Amino acid sequence: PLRLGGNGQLQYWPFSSSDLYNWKNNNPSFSEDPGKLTALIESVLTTHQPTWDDCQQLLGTLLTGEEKQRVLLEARKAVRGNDGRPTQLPNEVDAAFPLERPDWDYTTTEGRNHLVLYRQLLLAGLQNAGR
Amino acid sequence: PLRLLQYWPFSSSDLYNWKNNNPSFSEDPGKLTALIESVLTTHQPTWDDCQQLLGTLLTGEEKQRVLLEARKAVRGNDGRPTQLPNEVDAAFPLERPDWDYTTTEGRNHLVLYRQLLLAGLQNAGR
Amino acid sequence: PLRLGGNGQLQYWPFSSSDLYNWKNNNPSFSEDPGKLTALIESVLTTHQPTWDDCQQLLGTLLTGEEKQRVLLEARKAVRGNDGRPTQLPNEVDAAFPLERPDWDYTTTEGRNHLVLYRQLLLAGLQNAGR
Amino acid sequence: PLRLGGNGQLQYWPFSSSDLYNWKNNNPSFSEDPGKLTALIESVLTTHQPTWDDCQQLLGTLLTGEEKQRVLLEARKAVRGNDGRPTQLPNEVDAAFPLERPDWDYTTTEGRNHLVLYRQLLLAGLQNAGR
Amino acid sequence: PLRLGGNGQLQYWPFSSSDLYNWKNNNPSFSEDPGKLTALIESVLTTHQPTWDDCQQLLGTLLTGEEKQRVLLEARKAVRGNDGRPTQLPNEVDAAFPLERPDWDYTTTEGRNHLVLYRQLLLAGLQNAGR
Amino acid sequence: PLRLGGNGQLQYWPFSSSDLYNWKNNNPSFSEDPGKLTALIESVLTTHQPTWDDCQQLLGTLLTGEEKQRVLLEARKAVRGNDGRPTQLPNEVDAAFPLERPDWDYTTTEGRNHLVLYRQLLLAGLQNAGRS
Repeated sequence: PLRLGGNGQLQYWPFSSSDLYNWKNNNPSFSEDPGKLTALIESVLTTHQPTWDDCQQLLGTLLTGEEKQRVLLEARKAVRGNDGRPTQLPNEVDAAFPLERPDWDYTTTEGRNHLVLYRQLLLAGLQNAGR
Repeated sequence: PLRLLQYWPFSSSDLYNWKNNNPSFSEDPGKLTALIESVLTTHQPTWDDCQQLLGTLLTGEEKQRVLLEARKAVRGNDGRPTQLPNEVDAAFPLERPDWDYTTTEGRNHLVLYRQLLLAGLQNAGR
Repeated sequence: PLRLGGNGQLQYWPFSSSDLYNWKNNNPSFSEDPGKLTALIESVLTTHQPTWDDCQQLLGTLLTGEEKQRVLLEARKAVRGNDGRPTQLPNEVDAAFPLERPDWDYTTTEGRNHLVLYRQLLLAGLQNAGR
Repeated sequence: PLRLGGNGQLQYWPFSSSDLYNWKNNNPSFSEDPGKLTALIESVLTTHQPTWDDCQQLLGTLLTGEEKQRVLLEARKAVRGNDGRPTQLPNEVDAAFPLERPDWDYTTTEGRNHLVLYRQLLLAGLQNAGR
Repeated sequence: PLRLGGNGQLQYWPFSSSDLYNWKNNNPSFSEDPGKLTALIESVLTTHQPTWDDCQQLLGTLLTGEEKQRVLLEARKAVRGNDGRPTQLPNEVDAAFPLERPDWDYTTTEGRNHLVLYRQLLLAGLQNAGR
Repeated sequence: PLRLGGNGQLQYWPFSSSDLYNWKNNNPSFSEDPGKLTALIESVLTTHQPTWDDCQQLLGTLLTGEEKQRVLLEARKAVRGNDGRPTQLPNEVDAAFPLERPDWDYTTTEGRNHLVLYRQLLLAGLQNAGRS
């Protein structure tokens, strides 16, 4: 998670495991009730302001391996180009929703915006994967 | 949660203890209502915090009623009731507002949001 | 709860839900044996230095609404006039022990003193409803 | 508890109920075997640097009322005067081991000395009541 | 664990035993499903930025003795020279993946770089011991 | 435990009982498998930078008094004098490995070094108590 510390600089702290496992146990799977976990992951995408890595923990914990692969397939299928329009160009798809840890520096506008896009794209991945 | 002015998300232990230690809102709306009401003051929740409070302690049916009721308690600046759609949406949005908790305008928007949500919890346990 | 920080300014933090239910689960109900939960609350009224709102949660969690109602009544019964006598003067009973949230400012002399009196009064109320 | 804050001033924070209840639940009762809770209390008295209130909380949670009174009586019996001898002068007994909340001030030397003394006596108390 | 502190220097805090035991209990062992613990350790290695000692705790808790020595062997079989190629030169292997506490200072490029490298080699180890 | 706060100076916080009871319940006793608990204690010794008191709590919680006795003798049995050699001169043994709470200020240099030393002897003690 990211938040402001008592100096107005963003500050990282990892998820506590308690929260992640609570979230798991107190909800049905993704397949039995996909909009339950989606509602939750979605709220958390804002409240906890998670990084790329934070998202991998969220996803890895709350989803089965192939629940997760669908989610990413779909997040990636939803990428848009500069032009506002869909793109499936491999390099733009990877730049918006990379599968391997990117180098987004969360203290710059570029990294923060990349993160904003990432979560939006993840969310759309969960929504599409569900329906 | 907010406190003096700093943000921190709810602990999930706290949201599930609250669920586990009370009955459903339908069995006993005055229970969860007194809890939420209090948490509205003590944890100074943001719109998203409110979403997790409601989403965790209410079934979808109940949340939707509560929300419907909060929205039909909305009032203009003269104190009189209103359902002009942009008046409602400004006071109790269903989608994420851009309220800034460091200012007057956002702080006020949040105090109003909590009041209405409570209005909505009261009127939906009847 | 209230306390001075790592650099000293009297600050606020909510009760942790764990503390409120641990207190509930390790003692008998108020009725069963009132001395336990009175002895407990007494302590917490000092170590945690609760706000008015903190006290509501405290009583809401540990007491049945019936019991709470008794206690609020006795806390009111115990309010004294400048003359040191019982006073049921409706406004007198409410300056000292408001049933509805007062805007006592904890960062100032009158608030902190209202707080003090509230807790004494509350403790008075707990014992009395035990007697 | 008390500890050395960043500003170099001692800083108060309440016990966590999970600490106290864990202490109770992982040890036999004082009457059933007094070394165990004595050794625990003795340690906690230094690591957590408890105020007078905190000790009330400790002793309250971990001992029955009738074990507490035995321990508090023994602690008083262990009071000593400026001449190194027992003293049962009540003003002397009550200055070293009060039964009613004192206003020792942990930010000052003499408050700090009183707290050191109180803690030593409380131990003496627990030790002799066990023997 | 380490993270960027309010002062702009890194800052250390040890693992909560809850995170480690929760990580143990909500997964298959390394042998049952080596890829599931690997994905977890890999993530934690980024999110928690563990020191050398941290990893010793991570590994000790999450793996048997057998599994740990296999991972430690492979981690050491993946060390590279200053030319980018494999090396079995003891001084180079030890320097990159020591079996005993180094003194890497994370307040310097030299120490941070050794932490990055050590983590990378540990991951390579898990992945290779796992296959 | 001791660590630097994000303000940057060496601050104290007590062990939480959860870690202590979790360390106890997820390992065997010292007598059944002294390696596991020694490995844990050794680790915690560096990660938690325990004060002298922290150590007593640590040892007391995880070891029987009998075990703790053994460990403390062996630790004392391993003190070294200022030349770098085994000393059993009682003033030197009590300076390095005090059986009674010593007057060590973790915000001072000599305080910190006394701890570093104390912890190393403590480990020698667990190890050596271990073997037997």
